[PDB]
Amino acid sequence: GIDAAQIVDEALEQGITLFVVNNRLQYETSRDSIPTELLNKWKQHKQELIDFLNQLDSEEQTKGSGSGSGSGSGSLLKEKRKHFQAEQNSSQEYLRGEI
Repeated sequence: GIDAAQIVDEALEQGITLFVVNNRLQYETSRDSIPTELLNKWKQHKQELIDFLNQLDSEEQTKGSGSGSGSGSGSLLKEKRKHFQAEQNSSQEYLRGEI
């Protein structure tokens, strides 16, 4: 089939950072976008990564991915408030997704 470690290896060489977080696969990178080459396979083998990587996170019982996803519940009011008062562009080209 395919090894999760191999799919992740390809991500890092492409400059994309994906791993299992909260039982889901997610990617992050600000370069050009995501090359369909790996992306096409990622969605197609999403479960393969979540299944193997889930195990990998448990083998270490530490480290691995963890940050982000802090807030989730929300509405446009979040945007409307920063529209009223804010500063900086704060990472204006970061494209992310969930495999």
